Amino acid sequence: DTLVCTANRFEQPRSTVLAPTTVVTRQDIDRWQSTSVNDVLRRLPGVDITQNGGSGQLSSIFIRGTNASHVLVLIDGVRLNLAGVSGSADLSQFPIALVQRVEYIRGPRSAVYGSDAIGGVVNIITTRDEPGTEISAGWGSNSYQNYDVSTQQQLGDKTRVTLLGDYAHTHGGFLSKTLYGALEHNFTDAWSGFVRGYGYDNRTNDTRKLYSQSWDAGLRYNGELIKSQLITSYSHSKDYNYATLDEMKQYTVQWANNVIVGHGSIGAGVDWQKQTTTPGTGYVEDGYDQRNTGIYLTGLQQVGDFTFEGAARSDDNSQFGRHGTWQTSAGWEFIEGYRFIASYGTSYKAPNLGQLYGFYGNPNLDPEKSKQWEGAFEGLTAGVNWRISGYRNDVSDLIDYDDHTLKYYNEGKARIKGVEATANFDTGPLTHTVSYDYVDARNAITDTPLLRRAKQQVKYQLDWQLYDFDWGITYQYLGTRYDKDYSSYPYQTVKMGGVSLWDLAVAYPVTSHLTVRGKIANLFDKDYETVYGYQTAGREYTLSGSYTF
Ligand SMILES: CCCCCCCCOCCOCCOCCOCCO
Ligand SMILES: CCCCCCCCOCCOCCOCCOCCO
Ligand SMILES: CCCCCCCCOCCOCCOCCOCCO
Ligand SMILES: CCCCCCCCOCCOCCOCCOCCO
Ligand SMILES: CCCCCCCCOCCOCCOCCOCCO
Ligand SMILES: CCCCCCCCOCCOCCOCCOCCO
Ligand SMILES: CCCCCCCCOCCOCCOCCOCCO
Ligand SMILES: *SCC1=CC(C)(C)N(O)C1(C)C
Ligand SMILES: [Mg+2]
Ligand SMILES: [Mg+2]
Ligand SMILES: [Mg+2]
Ligand SMILES: [Mg+2]
Repeated sequence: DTLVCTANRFEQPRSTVLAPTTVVTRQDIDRWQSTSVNDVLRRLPGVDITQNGGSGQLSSIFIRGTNASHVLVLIDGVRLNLAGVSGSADLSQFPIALVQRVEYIRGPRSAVYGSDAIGGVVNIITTRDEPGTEISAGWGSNSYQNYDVSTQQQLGDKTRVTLLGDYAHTHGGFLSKTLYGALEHNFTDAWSGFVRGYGYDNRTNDTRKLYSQSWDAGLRYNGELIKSQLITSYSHSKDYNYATLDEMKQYTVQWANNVIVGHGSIGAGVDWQKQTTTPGTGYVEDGYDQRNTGIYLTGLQQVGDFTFEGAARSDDNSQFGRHGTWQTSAGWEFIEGYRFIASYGTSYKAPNLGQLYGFYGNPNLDPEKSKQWEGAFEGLTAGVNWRISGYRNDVSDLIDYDDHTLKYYNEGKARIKGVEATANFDTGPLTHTVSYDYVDARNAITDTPLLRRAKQQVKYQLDWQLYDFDWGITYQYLGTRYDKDYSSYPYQTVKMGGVSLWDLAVAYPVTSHLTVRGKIANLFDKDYETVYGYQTAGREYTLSGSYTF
């Protein structure tokens, strides 16, 4: 419903963000009965998730054809820690119980957040405003079991505590336990503070043990015209496979300001980040200490039928030095309800620890660089909200291994051309939400398709209510995809064919406190893989409930 904060770090109406923008709320996730973050994300425009099996296995996110490491995943506005040792976001381990909102903005945004924000940004928000206590649970195929307790209460005027415990367990598997607490205090009606803690202990079967904890603390000012935020953040994760141990601590501090001016806004902040890893983390001998500080400017202005939006950033990285990025967007509502939008942006990706200092390291690498153009038409027609975008993304200085000298070097190039189309509309009691993605992602030097990516995807959601039963059908076509066959050397490129997949979900309020839900995932039990060799789930049944007071 209308607001985002992820585009410039502060609240604005979505109609005011010129980049394509998806919002997923807790209500959606409960209806969809998602038992992981991937299942939430896989439903959205330009998202191509591949996974080495069912839930908990290593996964990669390809937003609009870009590399796994070319999406910025934020947790409550701060770069996901799990992402820091390898330089590529993998959310298979992150607990769905913590996801209260997802804001997903496509197109570049390094001009606000710095490194990784190339294909787009996915911000997972863990805060809810929803007082009262809840107990939920579920049971499903592969002996899935879930138990969950949460409460949000007032501790008098001005203060609130939120607490959550979640236990999720499956067999052949993947066990996950999660604890979250938060305190929110309002000093005046304009001034706020918060302290927020959470941690999860996961186990995945070769046997993996991931633990992570995050602590965030901040001050906010929310005036009639001025807005300010000061947030400090600390993450500690530890990742065992067995005796290999990857450990990282990530510290972040960021001060941002924004003022309403005219019909629009101007903003600015400063951003600092430190990452220390343990000796032997990322198959690198020594422990490292990496630092980054960035300063940026945002702006938004509406003049008559035109909207202009922009951001500009400079980052100083302890390893590669200085890199600047920028982006600008103009939109023209040429007739009421219809709008052309043109965007241009630059973005980048920092080298990772392995590329820099691993056995094959090159300590002098520069960032990977993206330039993107996009053009869109959006409209409201006869009750249909729609949008169609075409984009071009030239990526250069890709960090590639050279076999001859056994070192990483900047040299590869990629060209992505894509089309995004979306629509939502109702027909009597039925709500339809539909998207189509075309992605022609290639190596620009050799002109061959990049690997692991569906060239086409079609995604359709159908929701309705009949007798207090709330039903959701979800359909997805996963198009043809090229991959390597690793069972035989030299590794040949294989073609994986298109697949249709259907899910069926329902919910019923037994009483005003008690809702029961059931789901059949992959209803037609289709055999398929998103990584060659790795078998996905098959038809699965889940059954759950929630008791509120
Ligand atoms: C390739 C050319 C690069 C040129 C960069 C120019 C930067 C823009 O300068 C003009 C800024 O003017 C608009 C300011 O926006 C702030 C919004 O508030 C203004 C209220 O109407
Ligand atoms: C006082 C300037 C505040 C905004 C600067 C951030 C945007 C930097 O890139 C913009 C350069 O491209 C041309 C911009 O012209 C249109 C105005 O940009 C929208 C901000 O109102
Ligand atoms: C606040 C808005 C900032 C927008 C600025 C974007 C415009 C960038 O234009 C200059 C790009 O840099 C050119 C570098 O110089 C040419 C490279 O060749 C020199 C050899 O070292
Ligand atoms: C108030 C913060 C505004 C600072 C952000 C501006 C950075 C935008 O950089 C755009 C990239 O421009 C390319 C050229 O940058 C190279 C630096 O040149 C320095 C000496 O020429
Ligand atoms: C790719 C962008 C193309 C957008 C095409 C839209 C062109 C004009 O849109 C329709 C103009 O409005 C007519 C709407 O239908 C008649 C309703 O008239 C008002 C009701 O009294
Ligand atoms: C203005 C909205 C974009 C329209 C997209 C669909 C129309 C296709 O028209 C011709 C396509 O030309 C072939 C190239 O297709 C992929 C290009 O994607 C856009 C990047 O340049
Ligand atoms: C879609 C092209 C014509 C103008 C926009 C119509 C509204 C689109 O919304 C529905 C999107 O549904 C998927 C349609 O897929 C066909 C369009 O693909 C463009 C291929 O170049
Ligand atoms: S979208 C920015 C955002 C994330 C969260 C920390 C939940 N917030 O307080 C803001 C609005 C800074
Ligand atoms: Mg077990
Ligand atoms: Mg058991
Ligand atoms: Mg250099
Ligand atoms: Mg009652």
